[PDB]
Amino acid sequence: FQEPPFPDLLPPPPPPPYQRPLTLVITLEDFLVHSEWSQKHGWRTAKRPGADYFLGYLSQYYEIVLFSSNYMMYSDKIAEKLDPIHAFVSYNLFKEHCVYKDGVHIKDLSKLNRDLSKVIIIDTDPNSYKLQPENAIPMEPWNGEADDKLVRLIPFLEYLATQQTKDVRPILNSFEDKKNLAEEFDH
Ligand SMILES: [Mg+2]
Repeated sequence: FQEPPFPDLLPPPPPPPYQRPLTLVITLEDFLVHSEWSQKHGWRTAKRPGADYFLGYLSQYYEIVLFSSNYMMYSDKIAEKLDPIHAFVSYNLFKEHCVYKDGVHIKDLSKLNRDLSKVIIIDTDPNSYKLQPENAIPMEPWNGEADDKLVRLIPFLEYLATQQTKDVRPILNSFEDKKNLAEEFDH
């Protein structure tokens, strides 16, 4: 284990040519997986349609940080079905790494030791990015039904990485509602 200082959560990015143009921070529950209890089956957990492709494909443009909103043991339990694909994640973070202020657990992007102009967070609770909403792409919580909402995020995210932009924050502010970002991306 080689890791961060003072008291930044991530070690420094590798130098070019290995550095990715951008850092993508994503949450775990109600985004990649969904867990539920029924009488017929146990506690079962499901992986979203396209999760494997999503992580594998975007890893070529992004340093992918899986920042769970859950404590680590619970996170590990419901993330089990992500095992064969999990190696494409660069770093793992958990609720233990959030900051507590105003009765809210916040993923404070400034503690990531990353240039904030080069960082995107996708999450299902706006409080998780309460300190840096200008970096955020909101998603409504996944309830377990098959969809392709995940994969449809890719063309815009792929666009950002292959377009030399020196800041990602003014571009997200150029949408007048980020909840329809994927299709608003259609001219
Ligand atoms: Mg799948």
